[PDB]
Amino acid sequence: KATYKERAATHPSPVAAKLFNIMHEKQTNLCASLDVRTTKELLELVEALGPKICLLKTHVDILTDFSMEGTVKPLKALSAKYNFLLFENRKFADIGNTVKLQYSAGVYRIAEWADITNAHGVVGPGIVSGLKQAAEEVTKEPRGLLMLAELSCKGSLATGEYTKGTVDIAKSDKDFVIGFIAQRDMGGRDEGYDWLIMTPGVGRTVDDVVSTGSDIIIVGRGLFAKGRDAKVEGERYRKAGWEAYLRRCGQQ
Amino acid sequence: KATYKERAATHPSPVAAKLFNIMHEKQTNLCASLDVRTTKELLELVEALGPKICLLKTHVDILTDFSMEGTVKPLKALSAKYNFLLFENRKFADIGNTVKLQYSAGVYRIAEWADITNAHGVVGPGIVSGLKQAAEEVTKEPRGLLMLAELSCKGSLATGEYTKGTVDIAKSDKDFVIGFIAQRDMGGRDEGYDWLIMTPGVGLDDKGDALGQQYRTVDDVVSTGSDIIIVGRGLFAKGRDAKVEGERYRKAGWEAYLRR
Ligand SMILES: O=c1cnn([C@@H]2O[C@H](COP(=O)(O)O)[C@@H](O)[C@H]2O)c(=O)[nH]1
Ligand SMILES: O=c1cnn([C@@H]2O[C@H](COP(=O)(O)O)[C@@H](O)[C@H]2O)c(=O)[nH]1
Repeated sequence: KATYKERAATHPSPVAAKLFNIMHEKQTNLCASLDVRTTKELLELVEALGPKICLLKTHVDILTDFSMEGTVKPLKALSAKYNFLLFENRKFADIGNTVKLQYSAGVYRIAEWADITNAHGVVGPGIVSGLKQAAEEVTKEPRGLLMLAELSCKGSLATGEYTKGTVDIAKSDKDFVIGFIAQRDMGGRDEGYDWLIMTPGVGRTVDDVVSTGSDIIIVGRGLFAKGRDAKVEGERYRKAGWEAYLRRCGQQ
Repeated sequence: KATYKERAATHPSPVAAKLFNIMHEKQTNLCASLDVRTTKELLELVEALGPKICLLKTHVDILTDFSMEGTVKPLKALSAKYNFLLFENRKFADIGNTVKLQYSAGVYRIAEWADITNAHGVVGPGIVSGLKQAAEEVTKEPRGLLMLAELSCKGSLATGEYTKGTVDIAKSDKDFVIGFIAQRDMGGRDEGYDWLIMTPGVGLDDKGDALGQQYRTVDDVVSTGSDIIIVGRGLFAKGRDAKVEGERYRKAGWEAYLRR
């Protein structure tokens, strides 16, 4: 693949280009996935990890005290201060006005602040066109979507065929669908697609996933649980992921 | 398949047994799927459709004025008065505490009032065990789950292999997973399973109605294996009389069932 810097200069999606630039500038391909109960704990961890991440994956549905004023406002401020994007967990899986409103409205109003979101492909391309239309009506700010091509939960049904079908759906909109949550490269280069591959469950080792084609490593509890120091772990994983990236052979 | 009455007598799920009995007693296998924007319109439609349905499928996420006091309270009252169950649309698709709270909390607190809910099987059996645990913690009332085995939306990935995988996940809990949202019979009888097959997208081939003719007919789906017909806008859109349409579809669905 091309370097993050190169991909930022050519990508059709403004959000993807913005993310690739952050990665190049901050020398990080680390995404911190934080699943905590309170806004206080969330903001604490984000403050500590901000300098070392390119992306923050939030889990607003498990927060007990989510609010636009108390959660989103300070989170957006941290995003701006430390320069990283916001990716909300909510795994959309519907179409039409139902999915548009689950994304744009409700108490969470995800589309108003989440730079990136993800969707299950099982419901068909309607989830892509629906979320795209909702994003456009909500804000002029760049928005992008990741398809959940390969899941890692036990007994998941994201088989080869399902993944192939998901990749095909992604090809319907290279402007809005910026990549996948997956465990391996999804190809596409020969066809003019440049997909971001974000891989969770990293601790498989960083070297393993980055070598197989992962562009971003999504690390969760390994960064803050069990009395760990998030600032220290943020640097550990950032260094590991960046060095693995530098060792990978780029397109010459 | 055996009759609805017979199936109710031997079903392991209290919710499915309750539903099958409602179907037999009211002579209906009709589920009204309402996707209106206001609670006022919803309550009006439910009142009109109550006597003719066995199940009401709500779409709370599109309501512009949802409230536990103004929406759920009256809905439960109608459910008790007219004897039908509540099925909320929310297509759950995650696991662990995330899916548990999406089902139990938030402003909607779905588990507190929805007799039946549905889940995508793609995430694995964890969605079944998680929703089940949440249901037990939230209320003493019995709860049931439907797996989204076959989707009708354009370009969906509910292929034969995906459907088989979803059916296998349902087999993991016969007490909680009562059936599927599907377009055909899912079998299981030889294995000791009695799944409710609920099928959306049904029409009556009305004269001059190209829109409704895009859908399979009631006779087609029921004679093929569907147990419940999920009818949408054909019940109330275009200035239609919901009570009249409710009876039309109930009649068609029941007659097709008896023919079966
Ligand atoms: O301590 C943990 C537990 N889970 N995960 C991983 O996170 C993903 C699930 O995250 P999600 O709830 O955001 O989908 C899976 O890949 C799982 O291995 C972690 O990173 N850390
Ligand atoms: O007027 C309509 C529009 N859609 N549907 C059908 O309803 C389902 C969508 O329902 P859901 O939003 O509750 O999933 C699909 O099968 C679709 O063909 C109807 O029954 N009538």
